[PDB]
Amino acid sequence: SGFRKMAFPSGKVEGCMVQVTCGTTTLNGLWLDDVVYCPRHVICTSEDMLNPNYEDLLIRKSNHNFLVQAGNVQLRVIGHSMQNCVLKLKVDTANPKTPKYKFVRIQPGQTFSVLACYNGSPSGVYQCAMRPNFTIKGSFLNGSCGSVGFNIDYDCVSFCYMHHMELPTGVHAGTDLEGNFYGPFVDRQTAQAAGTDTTITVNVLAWLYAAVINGDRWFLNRFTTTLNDFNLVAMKYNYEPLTQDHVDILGPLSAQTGIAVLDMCASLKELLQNGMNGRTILGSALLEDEFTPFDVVRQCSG
Amino acid sequence: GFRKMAFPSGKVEGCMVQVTCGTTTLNGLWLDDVVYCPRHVICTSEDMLNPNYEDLLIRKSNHNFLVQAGNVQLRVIGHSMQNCVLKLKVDTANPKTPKYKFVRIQPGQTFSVLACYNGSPSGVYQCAMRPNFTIKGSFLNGSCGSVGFNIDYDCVSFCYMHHMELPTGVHAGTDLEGNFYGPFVDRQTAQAAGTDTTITVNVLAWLYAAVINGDRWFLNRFTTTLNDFNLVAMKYNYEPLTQDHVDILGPLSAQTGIAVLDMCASLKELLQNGMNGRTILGSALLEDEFTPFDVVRQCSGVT
Ligand SMILES: *[C@@H](O)[C@H](C[C@@H]1CCNC1=O)NC(=O)[C@H](CC(C)C)NC(=O)OC[C@@H]1CCC(=O)N1C[C@H]1C[C@@H]2C=C[C@H]1C2
Repeated sequence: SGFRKMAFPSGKVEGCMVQVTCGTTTLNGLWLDDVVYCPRHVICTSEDMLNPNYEDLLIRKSNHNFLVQAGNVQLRVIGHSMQNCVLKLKVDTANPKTPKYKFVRIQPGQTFSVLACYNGSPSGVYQCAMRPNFTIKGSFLNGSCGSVGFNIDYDCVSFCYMHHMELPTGVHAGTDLEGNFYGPFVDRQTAQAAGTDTTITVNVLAWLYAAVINGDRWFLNRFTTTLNDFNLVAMKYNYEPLTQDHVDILGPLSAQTGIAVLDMCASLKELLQNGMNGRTILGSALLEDEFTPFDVVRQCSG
Repeated sequence: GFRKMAFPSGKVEGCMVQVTCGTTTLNGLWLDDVVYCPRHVICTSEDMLNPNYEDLLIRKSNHNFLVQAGNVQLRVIGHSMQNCVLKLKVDTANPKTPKYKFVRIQPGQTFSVLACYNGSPSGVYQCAMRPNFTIKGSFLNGSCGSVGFNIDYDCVSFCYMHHMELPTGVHAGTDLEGNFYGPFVDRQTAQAAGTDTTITVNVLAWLYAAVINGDRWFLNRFTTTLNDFNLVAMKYNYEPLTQDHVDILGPLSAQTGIAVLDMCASLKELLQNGMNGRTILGSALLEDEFTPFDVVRQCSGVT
């Protein structure tokens, strides 16, 4: 208790959502400056989807085959190209609502806000974490493809995810805005499975730091560990190994609490090896792994 | 498959402004030519324990209120007070004003909160009005005047404006007519709420959402009467389930083929036996901040 999944305000992204239709297939696109970005599978029929030859499908398309609309207002397409698994449609109008933006490729464990959209119209916004197996636990229905994930820093929207597909287990897979899938997945209506997932250690550590900030610190011990020794133990409990970048992003919380990252790792190691022994942290017997260090600082300090 | 989802916040973002009086800054809501904000913006340290708001406000002038929309100051040309909300008339209409209404929500209903600081939106999340008229929010210093809302088609229904945090860490505020939800008062005192209870109809809605997403370990072959369920519910500090609630749950019952009173028998077993390590939709606790409409709207893709 005290913490909750908080999305970024979605208005700057709402002002970029359009719909893209090829034939009877409509999905969402992202309109930035004079380009619309969308999943390339908009060009597929039902039949093309098992083993689509995207290069051949696209060669048969022309600009005038793409219906791009902001609401019910058509946006004329003046060029088209494919970049990995995304289609880029050049349009004749620069989006007047284009925010300051960048395209970023996030790492597992990072969280982002999803603006779920259908027919170019936003339905809802929620926070997702990229799992270590490169899937997200979204809420996506038919027509949701092309919905995007993003973070906002100062005036700037960092787009990090575009939605493409649902796996058999009900989790979701997609690309960055350069069209490169997160994980090993491909945009084909074939049998694909996510890898066995693991716990996001860096975020559990952030959660333990949050607990300390809130005065809940019974699990702190007098010991430390090396990063390698911790990582070898963590893997035995299906926790992800830490990277150097993870150590770095815990820096601010380590400084705020005075607890060295490797000392907190030793405390987590003891929790893994001994369990909670009927105790709670921040009111729960379960350790949370979907709040990043940035999320904690956002909710603890503003 | 099922997530706590807020409404897209853009229509509300376009209405948020900063309001300053003295050394106090908070947020206001700019609709047409009026800015709505919490009246405690006019209080100082010497006033806040027992503020005679009518007396404090008559001593202020229009120019004591600094309203800023981004990098632009809005000239206040009049002011009035309605319960705990101040209404600052400005000389400029907001062209981003959405179609809107002001509503007062009932306990157990949900809404989205756009948390703002210094007139700038910072985050969006879904909340419920608790049975004890608090909200379990995430609000820091400077968040007052942040609003809660629902969206239907093109129309924003504003239902909450933020005023205060209680010692337990929950939150209290008003509707957009300035009337508090609950027994709280806009004075600088530690205030306790009445005993909270769990929103039973919402727990049932969420158990249906779990079944929809293929989670069904908690179902059983038994049933209960409505009254016998309610006796147990009350014992566990759960709200009573009314026949209207049963009716409201019909579409979810029809979808999953599980009678409402059969789901009540499952919930009764969970209350008496616990979850014993298991989780439902990733949660170790029974979740009560999804309404039946929220579950349906998210299983139907409404925009
Ligand atoms: C907005 O102006 C602000 C929002 C608060 C700030 C912290 N988190 C929020 O959501 N509202 C206030 O500061 C109000 C103003 C009152 C209504 C004139 N007061 C408020 O929220 O007070 C909260 C603090 C912290 C918890 C608590 O019990 N309490 C009350 C004060 C009064 C007594 C002295 C200090 C504590 C106890």
